[PDB]
Amino acid sequence: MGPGFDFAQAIMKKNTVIARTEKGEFTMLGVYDRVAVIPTHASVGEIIYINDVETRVLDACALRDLTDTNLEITIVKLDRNQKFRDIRHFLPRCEDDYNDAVLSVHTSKFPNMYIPVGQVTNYGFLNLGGTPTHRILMYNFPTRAGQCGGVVTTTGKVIGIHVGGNGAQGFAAMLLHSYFTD
Ligand SMILES: CCn1cnc2ccccc21
Repeated sequence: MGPGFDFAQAIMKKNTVIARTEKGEFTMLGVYDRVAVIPTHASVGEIIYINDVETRVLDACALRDLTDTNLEITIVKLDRNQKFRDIRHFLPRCEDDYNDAVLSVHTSKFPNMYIPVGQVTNYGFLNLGGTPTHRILMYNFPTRAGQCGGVVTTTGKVIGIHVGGNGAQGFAAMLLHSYFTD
């Protein structure tokens, strides 16, 4: 509907796949080469379904900060025959607050979904499902089951992936450029 939705659509149309694990279907952001991200609660194993195709997982790393606190991001390298467009130049270098973000989801349940979530706070610590978690972004939108893995964007920046909610607020794990240095 406007330039925020334009950037979000451009990311969804080229840099997402539908990932399926034993814990559900997730929006999955491809970052570069065969490297993608998903929430750690997806419990990625040795095999994952990508757009309903059986795909070997070459590597999976559940990230934690240097305090050994959960970040809720898992970086997955996929045994796929095709590379993602490299979007690492759209990743923030530092922790930050943002204005006027969009949360975008693409699954069997929620195809072509875009949500203007407004202001995003650097919330920091969250007890996420009983797990102490750091680097959490917060937005005041009542997000629902099915939106985990959704991409959080502003114009020109890919800032996080949706990992949970409390019925009134939604929470995303930050994406930082330093997670994807090769
Ligand atoms: C409570 C707002 N909300 C959140 N996720 C949705 C999906 C469909 C319709 C409404 C939705």
